[PDB]
Amino acid sequence: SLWRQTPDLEQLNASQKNSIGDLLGIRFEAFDDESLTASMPVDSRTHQPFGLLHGGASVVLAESLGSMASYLCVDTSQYYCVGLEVNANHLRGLRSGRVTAVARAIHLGRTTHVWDIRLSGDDGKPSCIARLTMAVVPL
Amino acid sequence: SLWRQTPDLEQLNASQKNSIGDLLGIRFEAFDDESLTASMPVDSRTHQPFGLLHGGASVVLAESLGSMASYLCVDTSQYYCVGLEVNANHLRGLRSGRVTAVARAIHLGRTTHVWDIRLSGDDGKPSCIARLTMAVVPL
Amino acid sequence: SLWRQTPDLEQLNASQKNSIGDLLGIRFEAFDDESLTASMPVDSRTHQPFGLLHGGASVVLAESLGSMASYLCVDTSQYYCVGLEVNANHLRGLRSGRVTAVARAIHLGRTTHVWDIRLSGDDGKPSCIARLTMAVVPL
Amino acid sequence: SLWRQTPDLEQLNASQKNSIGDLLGIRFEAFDDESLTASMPVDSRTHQPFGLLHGGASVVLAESLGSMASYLCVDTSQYYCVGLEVNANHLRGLRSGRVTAVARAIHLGRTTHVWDIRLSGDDGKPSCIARLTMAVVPL
Repeated sequence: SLWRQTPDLEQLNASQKNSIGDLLGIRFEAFDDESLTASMPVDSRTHQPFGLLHGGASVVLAESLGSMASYLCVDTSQYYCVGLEVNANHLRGLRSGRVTAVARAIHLGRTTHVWDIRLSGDDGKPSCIARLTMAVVPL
Repeated sequence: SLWRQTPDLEQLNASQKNSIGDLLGIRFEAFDDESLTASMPVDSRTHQPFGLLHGGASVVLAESLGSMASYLCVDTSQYYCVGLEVNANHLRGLRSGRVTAVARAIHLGRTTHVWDIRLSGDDGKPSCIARLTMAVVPL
Repeated sequence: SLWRQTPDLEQLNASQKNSIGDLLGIRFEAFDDESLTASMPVDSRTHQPFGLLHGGASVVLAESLGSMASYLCVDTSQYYCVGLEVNANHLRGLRSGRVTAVARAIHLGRTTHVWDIRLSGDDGKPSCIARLTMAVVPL
Repeated sequence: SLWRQTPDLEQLNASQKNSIGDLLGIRFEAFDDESLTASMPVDSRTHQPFGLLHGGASVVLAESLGSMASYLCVDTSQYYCVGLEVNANHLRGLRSGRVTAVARAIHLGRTTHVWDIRLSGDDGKPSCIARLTMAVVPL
């Protein structure tokens, strides 16, 4: 419904080769008509120095997810999307397991996209909430 | 002036072992009475899938830098600091070289710290601006 | 369910006397177990100079609504709540009618609250999305 | 220097007639080659119900100031500017006197502008910091 390109999880994951998403173990997990989901491990790759998930790593996940979502929503033969503004509240710390982000659209305009991204640890309790504004730019 | 613990760059860099900062090559570079500076490479470790610096990686740098700055400003025998809210505008893309962040204090309160963090590529032009709110929490 | 103090719309409205909410015609309209709703006129009181709803006025509505929601959730004999951080995306312009905001909780912690606030004009299309962080402060 | 149209404080003030800025007593006060300054009373017009400056009112001031700054920087025969994203940290409460905002440019791009807006009460201590993203839109 939301998507122009039907998401293919294998393809999404493969596109990350040689980029931070691959390095951090970000995995696109699921999608439906209204959302796209990706997860990331909470370990030494994503920890800050006191053994908690680094808040910036949560934002890497959010922006990876939202950027990919935007990519799937535009005519890629005429446009590309880059992040313009991002913000996040850090709600709960995580030490282990994985953190899962779900992206939903707030607004898909001609020049900007705004995504609502909700993160939670394996216990299912909200860990982070982010909002991401993407600029839509002519090729 | 700002600092409680005088920053020692060697020590800052070493504290990152086995955390994302180490993995991404974040390097604490300089400090003075009013600021703390760190840089990060722009390469396959920090790229998004189209060869640009991932916006989330800019935020990892900003939050690494600001969190460390907060750590240096509190009585660590009674308090620790965790990120509470972060936001950033993405101003210009970067493809190579390093991105350098400079953190300056907006407000150091008893329960929150607010940091102004300015990022730029090797050409010196502003690439990202972030603001980070840290919560100050009793041990 | 969310609430400690059961919302009473008359008191909420009456409490705005001699404050900006009264000046701008903010009206608390509705509530349920999970949300609180207020609306505001789009007119000369809330316009910017070009005849569109001022983006700051959208934020006054959001912050009025979320701050009141926080007040209804804390023990007011021991605590009061103040805005700590606010952010908003301006999605669509509005010229007339009313703008309606709905607040839902993202997280009610011991020291901070985070509210999701969605605004729309009379056509029902999203016009602004805000996120508000409140500090919970001992009297 | 920053400016395309040279700021004229009388016109800026006069232009607010029949809009929220006039209602709240926003006064454009000063400018130089790099900044624009406006102030606002802290009184019943701008209070929240507990007698503190409403955090949204701080944002009205910031967005009025930054939007006017954008208008003075674009070619107004081809473009107009609207708020796209705004965020603020509320640093200190204010009860009386005036709050003064100073706007400085972070980035004036072709399609977006980013403004740094610093607010303080009459004691000169930082009371709020805002960042505003404006969209540049063809007429």
